[PDB]
Amino acid sequence: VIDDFEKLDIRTGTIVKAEEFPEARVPAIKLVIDFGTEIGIKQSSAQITKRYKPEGLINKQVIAVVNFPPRRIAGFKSEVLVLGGIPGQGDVVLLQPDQPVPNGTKIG
Amino acid sequence: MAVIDDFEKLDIRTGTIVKAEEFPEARVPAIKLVIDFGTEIGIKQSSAQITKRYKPEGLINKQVIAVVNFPPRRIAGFKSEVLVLGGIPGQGDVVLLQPDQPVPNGTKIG
Repeated sequence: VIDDFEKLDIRTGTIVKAEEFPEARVPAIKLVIDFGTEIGIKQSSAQITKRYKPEGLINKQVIAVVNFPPRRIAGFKSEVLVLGGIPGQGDVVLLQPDQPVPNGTKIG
Repeated sequence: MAVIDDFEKLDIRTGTIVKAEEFPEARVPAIKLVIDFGTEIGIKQSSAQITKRYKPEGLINKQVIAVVNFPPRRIAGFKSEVLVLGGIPGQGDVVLLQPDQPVPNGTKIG
């Protein structure tokens, strides 16, 4: 199962913009995330409306799989899969590092 | 695509550190962890290379994130049954992942 894990590119990023996605059928927040200079500035549509509001996400470090294939949600290109614990259906508790790390830090 | 299927093979969960001990005997210094992953998975052991930033007394009751279906690895006489995840910002350095809010032990990551 090591090689399954090593194929993934799991990285830290900081949210720099967040917006409710009212055009979407399933409630979501559009995220712009700084993954540092090399991975770059990336987008994500995240179903995190239960616990979070846009203003409270700005400047938050998050953990994402950055080598997933992208997917367009009602016009919006979602490039990165932001990870969370799922305590219940439609519930997400975002993962974070327990203290600040540089954007684009590799998870292992 | 293959990357999706590889991720879907992983069983990533939250658990609480209930025991912690310094592990200087390991090839790279480590801390031995005993983690409660809830009723189904139960109690699991892990060795983590986290001596730079953490001390055992400060790890007790901490929620961590681990791949629980990682096969066991054996380090200096000690059976590490799960892979505890952290950011690796530098040589020898680890920053532990955590949920940003408390969740039940065994909560699945996705």
